[PDB]
Amino acid sequence: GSSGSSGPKLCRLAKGENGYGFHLNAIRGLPGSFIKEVQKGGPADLAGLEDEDVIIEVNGVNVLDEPYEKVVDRIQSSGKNVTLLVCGKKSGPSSG
Repeated sequence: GSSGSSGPKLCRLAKGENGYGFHLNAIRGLPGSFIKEVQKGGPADLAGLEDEDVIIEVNGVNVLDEPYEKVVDRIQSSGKNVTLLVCGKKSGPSSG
């Protein structure tokens, strides 16, 4: 019948203090960057970002192959607000 399911999530960050609470970490082996050191209550968390989320794009652009210096610069230049497409890990195995 009708096809078309949802995948990733669209979150809009808002620069508040000392920049974005969350940070980036270059992982040797996988492309793009990853979210790490995301404080609870900041712009990232509020938007729904975790320390396992990855940055697929930024401002309507696939920055997967792009290095960590390129992706970061894009988020830094953006200014206060910046968009990022996250898709992948969500949370580890939990009981309750």
